[PDB]
Amino acid sequence: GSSGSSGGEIIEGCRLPVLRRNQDNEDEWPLAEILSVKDISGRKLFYVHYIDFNRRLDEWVTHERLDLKKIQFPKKEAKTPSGPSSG
Repeated sequence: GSSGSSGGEIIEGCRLPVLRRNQDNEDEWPLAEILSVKDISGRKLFYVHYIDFNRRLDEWVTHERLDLKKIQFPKKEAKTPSGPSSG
């Protein structure tokens, strides 16, 4: 089963621009991929990893930075129906 939804639930793999103020201090929006989620009293935490010229960073972020409006969920398994028989 599956239906259309807007940023239903932030799962691991989701790719979205996680705000990040560089040195210059310019609200950036680099591509980041979800690694793990969390929750500390409503404060959901997500370990995103910037993907753009870099060795390795990986850092926890917040939803405010999570631009689901620019999310790019992963394409796990081919997306296709299949006449369900017997149910």
